[PDB]
Amino acid sequence: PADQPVHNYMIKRLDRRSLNAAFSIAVEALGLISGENLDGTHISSAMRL
Amino acid sequence: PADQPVHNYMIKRLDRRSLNAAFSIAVEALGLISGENLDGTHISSAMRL
Repeated sequence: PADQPVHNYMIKRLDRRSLNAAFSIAVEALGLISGENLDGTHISSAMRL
Repeated sequence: PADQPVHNYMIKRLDRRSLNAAFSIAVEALGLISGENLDGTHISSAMRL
């Protein structure tokens, strides 16, 4: 006896991943970039840069 | 010689062969196909397609 055509159904699922990357800031840069330690001193501008 | 064996016409006879296939269809299909188990709702006119 012959064979009827066959049909197939299949589901598949994802996988979960991430990518981590740390990035730090010193205690003094937090002052300089913020804007508290800057004042009318040409040195402070250089350190800000 | 003037005899019988002058045959140079061996015979070739046909043989019959065939092919088959199976094409089953479900019971709920032809119901909608022939419009027998059908109603005016948008749903039954979608399953028919």
